[PDB]
Amino acid sequence: SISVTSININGQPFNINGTAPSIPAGRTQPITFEVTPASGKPNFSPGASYTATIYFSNGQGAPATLIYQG
Amino acid sequence: LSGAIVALILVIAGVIIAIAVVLFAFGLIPGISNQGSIQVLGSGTITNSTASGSSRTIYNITITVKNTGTTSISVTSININGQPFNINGTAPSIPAGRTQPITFEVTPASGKPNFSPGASYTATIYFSNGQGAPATLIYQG
Amino acid sequence: LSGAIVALILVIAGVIIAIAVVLFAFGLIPGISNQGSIQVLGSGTITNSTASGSSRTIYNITITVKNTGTTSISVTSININGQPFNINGTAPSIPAGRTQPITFEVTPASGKPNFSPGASYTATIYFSNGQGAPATLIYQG
Amino acid sequence: LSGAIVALILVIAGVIIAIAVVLFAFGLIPGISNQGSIQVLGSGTITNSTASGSSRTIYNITITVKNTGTTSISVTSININGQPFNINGTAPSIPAGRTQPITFEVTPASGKPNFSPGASYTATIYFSNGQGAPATLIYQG
Amino acid sequence: LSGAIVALILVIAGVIIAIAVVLFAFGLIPGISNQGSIQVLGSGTITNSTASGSSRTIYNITITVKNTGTTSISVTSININGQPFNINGTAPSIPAGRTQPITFEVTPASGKPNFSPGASYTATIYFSNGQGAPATLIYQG
Amino acid sequence: SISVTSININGQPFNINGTAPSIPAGRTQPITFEVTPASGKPNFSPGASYTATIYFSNGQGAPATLIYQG
Amino acid sequence: LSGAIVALILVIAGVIIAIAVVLFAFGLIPGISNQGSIQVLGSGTITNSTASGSSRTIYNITITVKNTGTTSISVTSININGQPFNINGTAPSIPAGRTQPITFEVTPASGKPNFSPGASYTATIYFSNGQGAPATLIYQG
Ligand SMILES: *[C@@H]1O[C@H](CO)[C@@H](O[C@@H]2O[C@H](CO[C@H]3O[C@H](CO)[C@@H](O)[C@H](O)[C@@H]3O)[C@@H](O)[C@H](O)[C@H]2NC(C)=O)[C@H](O)[C@H]1NC(C)=O
Ligand SMILES: *[C@@H]1O[C@H](CO)[C@@H](O[C@@H]2O[C@H](CO[C@H]3O[C@H](CO)[C@@H](O)[C@H](O)[C@@H]3O)[C@@H](O)[C@H](O)[C@H]2NC(C)=O)[C@H](O)[C@H]1NC(C)=O
Ligand SMILES: *[C@@H]1O[C@H](CO)[C@@H](O[C@@H]2O[C@H](CO[C@H]3O[C@H](CO)[C@@H](O)[C@H](O)[C@@H]3O)[C@@H](O)[C@H](O)[C@H]2NC(C)=O)[C@H](O)[C@H]1NC(C)=O
Ligand SMILES: *[C@@H]1O[C@H](CO)[C@@H](O[C@@H]2O[C@H](CO[C@H]3O[C@H](CO)[C@@H](O)[C@H](O)[C@@H]3O)[C@@H](O)[C@H](O)[C@H]2NC(C)=O)[C@H](O)[C@H]1NC(C)=O
Ligand SMILES: *[C@@H]1O[C@H](CO)[C@@H](O[C@@H]2O[C@H](CO[C@H]3O[C@H](CO)[C@@H](O)[C@H](O)[C@@H]3O)[C@@H](O)[C@H](O)[C@H]2NC(C)=O)[C@H](O)[C@H]1NC(C)=O
Ligand SMILES: *[C@@H]1O[C@H](CO)[C@@H](O[C@@H]2O[C@H](CO[C@H]3O[C@H](CO)[C@@H](O)[C@H](O)[C@@H]3O)[C@@H](O)[C@H](O)[C@H]2NC(C)=O)[C@H](O)[C@H]1NC(C)=O
Ligand SMILES: *[C@@H]1O[C@H](CO)[C@@H](O[C@@H]2O[C@H](CO[C@H]3O[C@H](CO)[C@@H](O)[C@H](O)[C@@H]3O)[C@@H](O)[C@H](O)[C@H]2NC(C)=O)[C@H](O)[C@H]1NC(C)=O
Ligand SMILES: *[C@@H]1O[C@H](CO)[C@@H](O[C@@H]2O[C@H](CO[C@H]3O[C@H](CO)[C@@H](O)[C@H](O)[C@@H]3O)[C@@H](O)[C@H](O)[C@H]2NC(C)=O)[C@H](O)[C@H]1NC(C)=O
Ligand SMILES: *[C@@H]1O[C@H](CO)[C@@H](O[C@@H]2O[C@H](CO[C@H]3O[C@H](CO)[C@@H](O)[C@H](O)[C@@H]3O)[C@@H](O)[C@H](O)[C@H]2NC(C)=O)[C@H](O)[C@H]1NC(C)=O
Ligand SMILES: *[C@@H]1O[C@H](CO)[C@@H](O[C@@H]2O[C@H](CO[C@H]3O[C@H](CO)[C@@H](O)[C@H](O)[C@@H]3O)[C@@H](O)[C@H](O)[C@H]2NC(C)=O)[C@H](O)[C@H]1NC(C)=O
Ligand SMILES: *[C@@H]1O[C@H](CO)[C@@H](O[C@@H]2O[C@H](CO[C@H]3O[C@H](CO)[C@@H](O)[C@H](O)[C@@H]3O)[C@@H](O)[C@H](O)[C@H]2NC(C)=O)[C@H](O)[C@H]1NC(C)=O
Ligand SMILES: *[C@@H]1O[C@H](CO)[C@@H](O[C@@H]2O[C@H](CO[C@H]3O[C@H](CO)[C@@H](O)[C@H](O)[C@@H]3O)[C@@H](O)[C@H](O)[C@H]2NC(C)=O)[C@H](O)[C@H]1NC(C)=O
Ligand SMILES: *[C@@H]1O[C@H](CO)[C@@H](O[C@@H]2O[C@H](CO[C@H]3O[C@H](CO)[C@@H](O)[C@H](O)[C@@H]3O)[C@@H](O)[C@H](O)[C@H]2NC(C)=O)[C@H](O)[C@H]1NC(C)=O
Ligand SMILES: *[C@@H]1O[C@H](CO)[C@@H](O[C@@H]2O[C@H](CO[C@H]3O[C@H](CO)[C@@H](O)[C@H](O)[C@@H]3O)[C@@H](O)[C@H](O)[C@H]2NC(C)=O)[C@H](O)[C@H]1NC(C)=O
Ligand SMILES: *[C@@H]1O[C@H](CO)[C@@H](O[C@@H]2O[C@H](CO[C@H]3O[C@H](CO)[C@@H](O)[C@H](O)[C@@H]3O)[C@@H](O)[C@H](O)[C@H]2NC(C)=O)[C@H](O)[C@H]1NC(C)=O
Ligand SMILES: *[C@@H]1O[C@H](CO)[C@@H](O[C@@H]2O[C@H](CO[C@H]3O[C@H](CO)[C@@H](O)[C@H](O)[C@@H]3O)[C@@H](O)[C@H](O)[C@H]2NC(C)=O)[C@H](O)[C@H]1NC(C)=O
Repeated sequence: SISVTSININGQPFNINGTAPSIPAGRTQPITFEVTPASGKPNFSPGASYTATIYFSNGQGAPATLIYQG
Repeated sequence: LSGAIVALILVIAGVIIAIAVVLFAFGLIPGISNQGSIQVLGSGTITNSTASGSSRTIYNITITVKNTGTTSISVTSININGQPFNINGTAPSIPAGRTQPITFEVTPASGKPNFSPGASYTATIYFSNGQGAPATLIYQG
Repeated sequence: LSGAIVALILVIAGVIIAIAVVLFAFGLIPGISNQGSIQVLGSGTITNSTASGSSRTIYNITITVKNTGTTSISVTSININGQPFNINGTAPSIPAGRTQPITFEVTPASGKPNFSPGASYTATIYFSNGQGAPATLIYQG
Repeated sequence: LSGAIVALILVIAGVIIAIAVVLFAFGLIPGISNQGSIQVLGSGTITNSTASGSSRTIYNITITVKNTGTTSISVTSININGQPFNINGTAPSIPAGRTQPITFEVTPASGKPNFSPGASYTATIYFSNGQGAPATLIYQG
Repeated sequence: LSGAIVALILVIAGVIIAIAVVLFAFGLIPGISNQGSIQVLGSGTITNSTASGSSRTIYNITITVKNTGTTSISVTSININGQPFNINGTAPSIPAGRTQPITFEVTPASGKPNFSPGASYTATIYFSNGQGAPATLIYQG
Repeated sequence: SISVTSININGQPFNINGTAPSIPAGRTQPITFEVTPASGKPNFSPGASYTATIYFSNGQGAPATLIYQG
Repeated sequence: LSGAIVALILVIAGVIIAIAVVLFAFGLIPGISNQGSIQVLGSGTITNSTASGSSRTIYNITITVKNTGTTSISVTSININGQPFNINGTAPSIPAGRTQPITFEVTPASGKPNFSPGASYTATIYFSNGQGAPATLIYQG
């Protein structure tokens, strides 16, 4: 089982609010988690797509695309 | 001994980063769709809207916009006749799935325009989804 | 004497561990390099499945799909017109080497869509491979 | 004895440096995003801005720029028609998340341009995030 | 001594595995790069095949088709006037290098068409290649 | 002289039916051998490309593309 | 004792070889540009050049060619309107940096073509770069 530890979105660092989700071994899931900007504030536009990097307890990170819904 | 142990770490890391980059390339694809959400319907109008003797020329751009996307989208800039214009006050937005006459105030950023009553100007309107749309605007006076 | 016998042990052990890591690198190749994919053929269709004033809107999605791999693979998500959708019920599994029209039901994950009868929407279907395919779906009504 | 003790140190150091390099490769990834922050909207304008009889030709470049990034970004250079230009005074900056008509003074670094009234010049604008953007500029006189 | 012999093994094994991947890349070329296609020549025709008040409407489709590839290829779907149709019975297979009038029967997949005698409909035929061809069909009655 | 010891097609294990084919020293040649799926039931499609990794008596594995004909 | 000295030499040599490989990667770039040294510009002409009812029809291929490379470059082969053709004489060659008319005699490689006065035919001329340039020849004879 491995958990998220940080996310960076559109270049900006974010902190996970509350307990970070843990993903069980061998499993596919939609995870959901809350985040706050670490410093500054973002300028997300409805329907725009942002490159993000999620970092896991492995130290491994994954590039991702997130679409801002509103 | 060291070299083989190092090569093993870098092989496994190579597989992990390569797969993550391939998944990212598949993961981009949904974002591309939204670049086409807006289209501009018919001729719009430009109208001189400033008060008498005011320091700033301010015009009024009315256009029908259609939003085929799943999110609200806003006008971010307009280029008229080759001139960039600044958008005054709050940008207008068009709701998801709707078609509406949209109205906004603009002021010229380069020089001053010399619009002629009943003359037809090609604009390009730019929207918050990162899209440009060609438009025709008729100056009303 | 000692230094030379130890140097020889570490030469021999170096050969052994280096060859073990080289054989491991050859052993990765089958897992990382499976060719072939789910291919999506022609346009699909979206149809309103929602009935009897139900609280959740459900859509049929029908599309022709060709599995060119050697294993059965299933749909896992679809994104349509930028919006994410969940598969309702059990997702369809496409047998190895086979071409089929698949049909599956979907609900919007959040918000709601604004499909127009006869309009064409870009969609991305994601399979159990993590591979996705861009597709065009025409909304039927 | 010595050889085995040395090999042990170099094995453990090998693991540590290899892991640190793998973590660095994952740690680079957020920096790549920022290379796409800017885009240039519509035609800009060039205007001759120098005073009568002055030794230096100085032009005025007005363009709409959109910053989708999370930080302020500034214009660092412009190349017009294939000529490099120097940027005079302070570089302009566009705030995080905003779309603005941006204006700056430039002077030619190679030879002199011979801009023609109403003629259209392809430029490339370069920004402090390390990004180039193609632009069209119309010379106003 | 050990470190250098291990470095040399990993140089040699690196050459071997790199050349193996380069030879694999050359080995992909024939499968990914088959030239030539089904070409659709002139207009086709749609004719009402439905008889005796049958519950399902069936249409003849006749069109001239030229296979410029080296393998026999079959139709798999047609879309006409935006609407999907299923091939009834066994789909026709077009021999390599050959020009033929093919004829096949089709039924609407969902809904029903509104063909007008003498009107021309844009259609897309999809072949076993996954390749499709736009076509014009004239409805005969 | 070096022989095919095992083959994996598109990630799946496969068994050489007959005796193993063997290629003499210094030779370049066509090599042909009969093979069966080791587990399950694959289904190849005409003109589609499948990777095979062929493993030789060196322990060496070579990736190859096979195009299905049948 | 030796293991550390060997590790140091291979660390230092690793830096040298990695930098050398990076420099080699750039050093290819001016080289590969020569792949596009030739431009064929304007319309060319093709003219009957044979005499006295001789057994070979021979033609006049005149084109204007610009060589941007640092070596003299020659016509290796020509294909006219899809058909193979053989240069009768020795190949024409265009010096480095020159723009000039180039003229050469050519014969059909197979069959018997028949050009019509004032009609336009494509030729692709293949140069000693392996580069092919399409050109239009107008027939004169
Ligand atoms: C970040 O994580 C906190 C837990 O790590 C979480 O605390 C919990 O808060 C909920 C209720 O929170 C509501 O009210 C607060 C004001 O008190 C708002 O800031 C917040 O946004 C919510 O509207 C409470 O039921 C629960 O017991 C708390 N848990 C713990 C362990 O303290 C924060 O709420 C969360 N921050 C946000 C903004 O959601
Ligand atoms: C997400 O929701 C937040 C709460 O509604 C909102 O923050 C509030 O924003 C207003 C002013 O910010 C303006 O700019 C943002 C740009 O994203 C607009 O979305 C928003 O409509 C306003 O025009 C501020 O006065 C108020 O104090 C904020 N409240 C909080 C909770 O901080 C965010 O703006 C909104 N979007 C983003 C990208 O975070
Ligand atoms: C920019 O032009 C807009 C288009 O006319 C306008 O907003 C619109 O308002 C009109 C109605 O305007 C009349 O009626 C109001 C009373 O309801 C009076 O205040 C005013 O004097 C008018 O003659 C409406 O029909 C239209 O739909 C609105 N906009 C849209 C969505 O098209 C603005 O007033 C104008 N602004 C300036 C400063 O010129
Ligand atoms: C928008 O309306 C303004 C008045 O509501 C008007 O200002 C007046 O301008 C006139 C003269 O207009 C000419 O000269 C100006 C420069 O002075 C040009 O920009 C303009 O295109 C005309 O060629 C002036 O006599 C008067 O004092 C101004 N004020 C009032 C109360 O009348 C703007 O000129 C007008 N702009 C456009 C484009 O029509
Ligand atoms: C480079 O061009 C700029 C674009 O015009 C300009 O800055 C802009 O200033 C204009 C307003 O200029 C007029 O009004 C001021 C009085 O407010 C007078 O000083 C001047 O004589 C003008 O006719 C403004 O509309 C525009 O938004 C500004 N820039 C932007 C962000 O677009 C500079 O003045 C000019 N510099 C030179 C040396 O040419
Ligand atoms: C989406 O695909 C479903 C199968 O995956 C399909 O279910 C089948 O429904 C048919 C009957 O469907 C008719 O009636 C419904 C209303 O009940 C209409 O919405 C529909 O358009 C048809 O007119 C039934 O015979 C069959 O046994 C069902 N099979 C399964 C596996 O459920 C849905 O009908 C289909 N939805 C639409 C709108 O086509
Ligand atoms: C698919 O069918 C759904 C069931 O009939 C329908 O949802 C119902 O819609 C009405 C009002 O939504 C309106 O807007 C949609 C736009 O798509 C129109 O198609 C529809 O005619 C109405 O004008 C709502 O009152 C009712 O509660 C909904 N019922 C459910 C099951 O949610 C959808 O609207 C329809 N289309 C789409 C795109 O999902
Ligand atoms: C989403 O998938 C569910 C299975 O994963 C499926 O449950 C099955 O439902 C059918 C009958 O469903 C009808 O009635 C319900 C209300 O109870 C409606 O919401 C629904 O739309 C249908 O009209 C039942 O025969 C079957 O046993 C259920 N299977 C299981 C495993 O529970 C849901 O119906 C499906 N949602 C929709 C909207 O189709
Ligand atoms: C920008 O404006 C300057 C004046 O504000 C102008 O300087 C004048 O130039 C004219 C003649 O211009 C021609 O010749 C010059 C070389 O002398 C060329 O660079 C230019 O493109 C024209 O072909 C001269 O008679 C006069 O004395 C100068 N000064 C004034 C006060 O008029 C610049 O030439 C002008 N640059 C451009 C590109 O328009
Ligand atoms: C190599 O090209 C350089 C680029 O032009 C040039 O240095 C530049 O000098 C120009 C200005 O040159 C003009 O003005 C000076 C008077 O100030 C005259 O001496 C001369 O005749 C010119 O027409 C300057 O704009 C530019 O910024 C300088 N260089 C840079 C940093 O771009 C050199 O003169 C030239 N050298 C040779 C031998 O060709
Ligand atoms: C669509 O193509 C069919 C062949 O793929 C063809 O079947 C042949 O039919 C002919 C006789 O057709 C005549 O009679 C039917 C009514 O029975 C009319 O609909 C039709 O227009 C003709 O007047 C028969 O001799 C032949 O053996 C059949 N061959 C096969 C392979 O079935 C259909 O007739 C054709 N439909 C139409 C409307 O032309
Ligand atoms: C769609 O394809 C079927 C074969 O895939 C074909 O079945 C054949 O049918 C013919 C005779 O069909 C006639 O009668 C049926 C009613 O039984 C009508 O629906 C049909 O339109 C024809 O008038 C038969 O000789 C042959 O043996 C069948 N072949 C097989 C393999 O079953 C269907 O007829 C065909 N549908 C239509 C509408 O033509
Ligand atoms: C799978 O491998 C077997 C050995 O590697 C091979 O055995 C050889 O068989 C041939 C003759 O086989 C025929 O008869 C058998 C029944 O006994 C059939 O199953 C088969 O299809 C053939 O028709 C024999 O001459 C030879 O000596 C055998 N070799 C050895 C080493 O014993 C099988 O033939 C092979 N399977 C197939 C289907 O070829
Ligand atoms: C697939 O491989 C089978 C053996 O690996 C082979 O069966 C053996 O067939 C040969 C017949 O000799 C011919 O083999 C093929 C065509 O059959 C040609 O490439 C070749 O030049 C010869 O003409 C037979 O002698 C032998 O006993 C069979 N079995 C063994 C154990 O050797 C199949 O023929 C082959 N099929 C295809 C389509 O390639
Ligand atoms: C086709 O190419 C030949 C070499 O590229 C070229 O040979 C040259 O010939 C000229 C003189 O040729 C005359 O005489 C011959 C008979 O021997 C006739 O066929 C021809 O039409 C001319 O009348 C000679 O000076 C030169 O040295 C030769 N070059 C070489 C490299 O040997 C042929 O002339 C050419 N065909 C034609 C029709 O010109
Ligand atoms: C077609 O090209 C032939 C050679 O490629 C050429 O024959 C050679 O002719 C020249 C004569 O010199 C003249 O060439 C043409 C007109 O004849 C003019 O463009 C050019 O300016 C010269 O006036 C002769 O010296 C030479 O020996 C011939 N052969 C070779 C191998 O060079 C034809 O003249 C030419 N025909 C046409 C109509 O362009």
